[PDB]
Amino acid sequence: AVPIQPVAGAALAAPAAGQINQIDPWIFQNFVQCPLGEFSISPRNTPGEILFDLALGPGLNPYLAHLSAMYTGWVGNMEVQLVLAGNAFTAGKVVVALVPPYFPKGSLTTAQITCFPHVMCDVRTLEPIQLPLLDVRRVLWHATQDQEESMRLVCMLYTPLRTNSPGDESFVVSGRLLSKPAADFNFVYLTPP
Amino acid sequence: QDLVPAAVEQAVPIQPVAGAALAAPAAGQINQIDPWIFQNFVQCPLGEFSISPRNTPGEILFDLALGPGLNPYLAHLSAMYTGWVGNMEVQLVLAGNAFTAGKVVVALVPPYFPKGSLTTAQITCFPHVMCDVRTLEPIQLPLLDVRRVLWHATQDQEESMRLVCMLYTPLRTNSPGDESFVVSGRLLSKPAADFNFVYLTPP
Amino acid sequence: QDLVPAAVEQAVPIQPVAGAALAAPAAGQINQIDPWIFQNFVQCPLGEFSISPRNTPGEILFDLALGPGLNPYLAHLSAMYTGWVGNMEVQLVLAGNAFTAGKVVVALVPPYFPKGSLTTAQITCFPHVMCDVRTLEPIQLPLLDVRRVLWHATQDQEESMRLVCMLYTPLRTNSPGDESFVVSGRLLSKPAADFNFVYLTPP
Amino acid sequence: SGQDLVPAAVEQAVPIQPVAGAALAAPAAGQINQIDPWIFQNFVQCPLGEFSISPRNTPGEILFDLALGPGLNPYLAHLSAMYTGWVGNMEVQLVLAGNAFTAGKVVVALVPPYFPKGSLTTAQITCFPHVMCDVRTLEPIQLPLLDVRRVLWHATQDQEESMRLVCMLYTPLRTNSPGDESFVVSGRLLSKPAADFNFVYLTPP
Repeated sequence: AVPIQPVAGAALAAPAAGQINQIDPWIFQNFVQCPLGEFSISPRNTPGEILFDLALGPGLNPYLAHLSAMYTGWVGNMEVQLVLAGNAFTAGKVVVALVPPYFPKGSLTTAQITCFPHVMCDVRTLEPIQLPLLDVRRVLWHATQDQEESMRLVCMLYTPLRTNSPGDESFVVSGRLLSKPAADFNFVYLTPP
Repeated sequence: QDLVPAAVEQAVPIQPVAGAALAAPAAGQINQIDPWIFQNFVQCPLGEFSISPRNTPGEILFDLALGPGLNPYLAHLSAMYTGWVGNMEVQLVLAGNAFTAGKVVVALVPPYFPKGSLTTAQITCFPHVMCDVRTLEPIQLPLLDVRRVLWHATQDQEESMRLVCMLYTPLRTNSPGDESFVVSGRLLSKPAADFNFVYLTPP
Repeated sequence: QDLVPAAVEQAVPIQPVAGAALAAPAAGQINQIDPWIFQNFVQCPLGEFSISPRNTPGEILFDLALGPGLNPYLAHLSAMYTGWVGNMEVQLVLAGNAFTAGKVVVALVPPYFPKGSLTTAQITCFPHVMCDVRTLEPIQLPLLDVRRVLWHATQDQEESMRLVCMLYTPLRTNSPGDESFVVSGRLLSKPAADFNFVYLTPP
Repeated sequence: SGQDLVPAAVEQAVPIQPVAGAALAAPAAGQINQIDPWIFQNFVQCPLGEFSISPRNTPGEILFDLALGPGLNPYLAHLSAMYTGWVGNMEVQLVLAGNAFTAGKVVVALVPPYFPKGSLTTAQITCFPHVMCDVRTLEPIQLPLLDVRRVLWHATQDQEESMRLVCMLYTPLRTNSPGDESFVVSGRLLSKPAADFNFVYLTPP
């Protein structure tokens, strides 16, 4: 339950696009790993470390990035899930925020990361955490051969890791980020690659 | 038999512009503002200018831009939200004596208009208001939200409805007159009922 | 197609404030006053001021306070009663010629506002009225009874709705002009229909 | 995800009856003022909502003390620059998610106005409506902070006597770990306005 309205996908681009092209239905059935969507927490990290930050688009997917070479545009939401590898004796919390597609850049403290629509997940949670990546925008559709500003997913260390370690290693907790297109991801126009 | 009457004197006609109706299926949120900010004309952050008797007709006295920056209340709220879309309502006061003769014109220049140099002949071809310098009651105008995008980001480089004010006729006084007689002018503004921010962020 | 009109010129909007409706279950009595005191604007005990051509913009010309002390009739009645609660209605006249150019602003400053120093930029952010110095017909304002307590005691140290008047633009005359040309101003006031005293005591 | 913790931080009864918020201050204010409705949705961290509990702390150590007002919210502290007045209750979470080896208990009290500030011994903090909570509770302990008062509203001039919220360390923090390490629990504090929070009068920021 994150406080955001649903945002229209292909329902807004359709009157203006010339085609609206579907994706293989076997692509929505798999979670693939996002580039740079990996991190690790060591008990040496102080709260406030940006563990990752990555933007919405077709570059979050090995298949979508390859298919965007034929098409002119794209609209749609994505669907990301987060896996963490930690046992039952760890302690520490991570906040995942949904940064609007502006609000450019700076140092984000923990007092500020909780002011976005966010999910505050612990570190000893078993099941992968699901959340959406919404396509907030000011234009009707985006262009595949032009990287413009889109909504970003940001990860922050909210409460620091408190665990043990025999003598080695420092027992880092690893974290990975997987994604797949939501129901209303679409391309726009068939062009030659 | 149909009648003469001369008095019309105001009321630029407008066609209503869609506010968050266009933006809703695309913005993540659409945030209302306090309903009493719509009730008061308060002075812009940059709402000061003066007309000296030595200005030639055609010189642009001031030029604002439709945004959340023409209102002290909206400029304080805009720190939290990442966007805005809506209309404004502007009101200008001119403090002139009963011996200063002149007229200014206030026009609504669209976005994407070639940002060149406007003459006195072209200024009167936009939706405008003519107001002399002697008048006592403030005049006011609507500032609509003509735009090609759904909503605006709070980064003032983007083009929007500008508000230009030129000197239509030269400011001459029949008396000998000291040249240190500038005519003061102030700008005030409040959001029309179709204004709202977009997305909650930290300030 | 929707219309331009420029003329609004007055009428600060108000939300009605509860008079003795809040106070009744706590005051021992609630005393009406003569119904004809509501009919006449009469001059305050401290309703005199003047604007000299040598004052800079921002200087506070006068500052009254919502109470039974802005009315000669109420100030005579207040000797018998120990309290009051209600709204007022103020009317200011400015005796200016047709050659003096300037504008004053009249704002309604709430209680518990930090009693510092108000600029010309912050004065226009309270519910206000702009009035030039040449105008002939008197302007009037409502003075509401914003308060944290149920009723007020007739001991003027307590904070209530103040009424500030600043010089928005500097008073300049196009003619050479004698500096002994102060512009006179008077204040008048009468209780709005929601005023009444509280408890009968000896005068 | 081990469940040998104490997730028993369910809604407890605090001996206090509901309190009027903006309903009383409506006919004495001067205008209609409502605040954004998305502010009421998410819990965000207070401007002073971080603390820590070290095992070198003795029972009686005040972890935090804060008065009810707009200073408990980054969104409300920014809006409170334009207004002179506020009424209403607020809701606070308490994120004490210590390790599976710690031990200890804090007690959050609800101190009324006009109580003498300062010492507030540990024998006299259970005399108030209190919540006694462990340091291992997973789910964030929610609890209301109400606007008990004797005026119609509070000015945004912090000198008003408002209801406080004291967090004593009732018992000392200990660790049962097999060797050399005593974990320090880092507590956070989130808050959001209740359904009856409202500001009073518009003034320049």
